[PDB]
Amino acid sequence: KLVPIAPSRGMIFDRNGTPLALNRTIYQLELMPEKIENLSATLNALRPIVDLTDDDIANFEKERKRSRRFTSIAVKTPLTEVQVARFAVNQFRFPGIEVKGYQRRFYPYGSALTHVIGYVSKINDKDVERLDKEGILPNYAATHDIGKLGIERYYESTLHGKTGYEEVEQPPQAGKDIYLTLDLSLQIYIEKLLSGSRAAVVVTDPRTGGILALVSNPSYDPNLFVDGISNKDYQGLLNDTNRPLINRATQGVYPPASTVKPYIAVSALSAGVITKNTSLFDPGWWQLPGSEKRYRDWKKWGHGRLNVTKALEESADTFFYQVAYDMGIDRLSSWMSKFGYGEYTGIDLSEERAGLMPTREWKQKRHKKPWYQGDTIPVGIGQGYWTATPIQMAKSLMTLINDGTVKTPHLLQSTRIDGVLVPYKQEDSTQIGSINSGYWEIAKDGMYGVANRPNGTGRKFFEGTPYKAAAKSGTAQVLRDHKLMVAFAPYENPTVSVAIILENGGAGPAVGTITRQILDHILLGD
Repeated sequence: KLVPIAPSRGMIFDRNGTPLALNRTIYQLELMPEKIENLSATLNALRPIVDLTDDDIANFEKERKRSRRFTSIAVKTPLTEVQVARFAVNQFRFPGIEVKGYQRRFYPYGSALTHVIGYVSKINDKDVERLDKEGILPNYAATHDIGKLGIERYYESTLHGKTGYEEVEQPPQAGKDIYLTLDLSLQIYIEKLLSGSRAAVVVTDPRTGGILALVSNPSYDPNLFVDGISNKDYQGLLNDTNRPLINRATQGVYPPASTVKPYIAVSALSAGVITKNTSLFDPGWWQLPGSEKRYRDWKKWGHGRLNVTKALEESADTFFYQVAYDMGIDRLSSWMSKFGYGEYTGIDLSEERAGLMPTREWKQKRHKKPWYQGDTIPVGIGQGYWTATPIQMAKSLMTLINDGTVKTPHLLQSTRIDGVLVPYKQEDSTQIGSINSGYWEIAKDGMYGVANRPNGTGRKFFEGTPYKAAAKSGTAQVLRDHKLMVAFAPYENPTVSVAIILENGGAGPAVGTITRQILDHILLGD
């Protein structure tokens, strides 16, 4: 005959070389109930040999009715080699009962990497038709599991390798091995700090775009989906009010609020709607000209005299209401698109929403209405129809740090192709405005102020800092208000950028506190 050989799945490692997705061999005891008589007696006989439980027989008896009749049914899963050996010596005693060996994926950190690594799951009747259409079902002839989430799904083609055939040999080519940019230790640390909180955190290296940590809380056990997830437990996750199936980092859609002020600053400067010198007096409110409609600042009696730099430090709203009015939605929108708002970040994950960067054209298409001046003003403080993902908020900061030199956030560090490591190569080569505009530095300076200067909104969190951190807080609403912060350190030569958001305030610890702990942990070597 000419039956097929399963190719072993490529491994996934972090920066260090720590295995994150392994191929383990799983043994189980099987039998075709047709070839067995006194089944109940035979099951009783196996109790002492492989430690067969009443739960093992229950799952068996029930799974035999659901399963097509006259077929080998798992008697006990899994078996330890101890239990396998204990049976092997009694093979003679039990004919029509044998030990089958299967290659299964194993995630040895589970909850820690659920959303980033994802999982492989049992190929069901829908997945077989999917693979037929594409015309590579032949290559999955022997493969029981497929990637359905995160890296496992995104990098399936790479991880799967070439199927083998044997006339009874053409050996199979193993899947190529994946080295990620992710730091396993940092990921666990962040998750520790985030315990109790429904939150998202992206840590990136602004020089590469490589993601050092990507955390959505709460998580789930990726293992369940490997062992063909139980419909009962699946609906248990779908009904959890903390929706842990959502990748908040990439699918969490939030008003970016405070955090957009630096990117609007650069945009207003670059359009000449303001300059370093441009000044304005804030009584604590701003009037839409001609109307009586007053938009308030967070400070009731205002920040007084404001330029960009003071307005960033103190997160003044009045300043940016004015900027938004003068810019107008058309080119305020166009500028924020250049920073990636409304757009897919290009991250190597399939689970991603694009949020909304509002537009005239969008409001006519969507709501069949024109754009009112009152719609432009809240966009000024990132609270309009404006929604963004943490990964988008992470990508725009990296673009600011790199002076409009856009870097694609990504988890792939390198692939082992024929024993050699070929590294990730960024396709994107986009440049925003001019590299030496100086406007970038004005914005970054303002963020230096938020952290370090005595009028900064988050000076309290960055006291006693050997390094100089630049940061920018935000507060969004919908139940409580979401708490945002983006930050980057060493200020002189940034080596780490952070995006963090705690849904509805989080679980107590301040986002600024957690950003400090994370920045210390990385730069001080804990």
